[PDB]
Amino acid sequence: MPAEYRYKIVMLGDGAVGKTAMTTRFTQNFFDTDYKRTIGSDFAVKRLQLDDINAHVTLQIWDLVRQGFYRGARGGLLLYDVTRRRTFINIENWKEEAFRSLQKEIPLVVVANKVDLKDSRVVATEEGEEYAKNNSFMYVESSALTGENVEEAYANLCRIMIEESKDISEMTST
Amino acid sequence: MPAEYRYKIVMLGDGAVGKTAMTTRFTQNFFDTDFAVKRLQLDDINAHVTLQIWDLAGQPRFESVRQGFYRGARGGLLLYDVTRRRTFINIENWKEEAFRSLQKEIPLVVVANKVDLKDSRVVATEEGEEYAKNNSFMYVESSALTGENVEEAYANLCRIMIEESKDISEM
Ligand SMILES: Nc1nc2c(ncn2[C@@H]2O[C@H](COP(=O)(O)OP(=O)(O)O)[C@@H](O)[C@H]2O)c(=O)[nH]1
Ligand SMILES: Nc1nc2c(ncn2[C@@H]2O[C@H](COP(=O)(O)OP(=O)(O)O)[C@@H](O)[C@H]2O)c(=O)[nH]1
Ligand SMILES: [Mg+2]
Ligand SMILES: [Mg+2]
Repeated sequence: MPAEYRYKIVMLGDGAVGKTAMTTRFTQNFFDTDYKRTIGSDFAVKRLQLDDINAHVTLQIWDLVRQGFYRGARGGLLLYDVTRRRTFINIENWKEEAFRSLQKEIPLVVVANKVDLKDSRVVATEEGEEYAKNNSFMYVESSALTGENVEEAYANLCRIMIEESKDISEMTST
Repeated sequence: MPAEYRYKIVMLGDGAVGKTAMTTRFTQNFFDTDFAVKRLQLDDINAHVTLQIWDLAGQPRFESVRQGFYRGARGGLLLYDVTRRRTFINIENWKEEAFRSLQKEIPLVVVANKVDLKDSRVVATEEGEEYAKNNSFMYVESSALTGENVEEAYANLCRIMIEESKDISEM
């Protein structure tokens, strides 16, 4: 039987960067320009199997008060829109907000979203890689529209959170 | 006021992976087959750093909690020898000894050392990248012998520790 893990994660980033679209792509495996997100739902749920380690993860994916939004989160995706430089500048403010609300660091994966929009891209790959490296975060280029690397971003975060759970088990078992 | 930081870091990994050689290349700019202090500047952010670089003498066995060695550490380099698979298998055990001893996670940079030994290499780049990614660690391929990426490994660790210091100040 697989090992079982459960985590709440948060989607972070400025408005219109694709937080809802990425969550819909991951949980419902489609994209719709006219998707209507409803106010009557704090989070989506995904159950994910990781073959490499025979582990099953149940995720609650929260997407925008602030205190309740962050409370209990064990990880997050930190998104920007590669076509809008202001959304990239603001990822640091989102990281700081999350860490201040939780009073601890949690793992974040930096997600450069909308990479399918090649002709209007303004934030270069190397800029995002550098920001992530400076914070020891992983970096993923994604498109909710095409699906490119969307599952990969969430799976990467899941593996990090599992390794942290294991670390904590060892610390409590000395 | 100009930003000054001081960190204790640990060099981790099995015997003969190159912990001393990497530190000697970094602090003294040489390699010879026969704690340490470093001052460095991260000029991109105009940050001055003082490092105290600790490493274990000999080849000690793993301990549930290792007294003294880890106390006060804020980061480390986790080294293996790309020509010896056992040293790669053991990096997880060193990571856990540090975390058990500190009762917290600290940032580690995974360092695949001795990459100059191309014909004898047995641990592939992708294997190290995967291990690092699973823990949200950065990954560097280095050689104390040539000097390749030695400065970069320590500099990246310093920047991570600085960002964590700033996180703590914000929190
Ligand atoms: N081309 C493209 N459009 C996207 C992508 N992700 C989101 N969008 C569009 O960008 C707009 C904002 O997305 P939304 O999910 O509402 O962003 P949120 O405000 O961060 O939740 C919508 O028109 C989406 O259809 C993407 O990867 N590629
Ligand atoms: N070819 C090569 N040899 C190395 C390198 N780093 C260390 N060595 C050699 O490997 C042996 C062990 O290195 P040492 O610094 O004593 O490892 P430690 O036990 O981890 O401190 C010594 O003979 C070093 O000269 C490297 O990058 N390339
Ligand atoms: Mg939305
Ligand atoms: Mg030594």
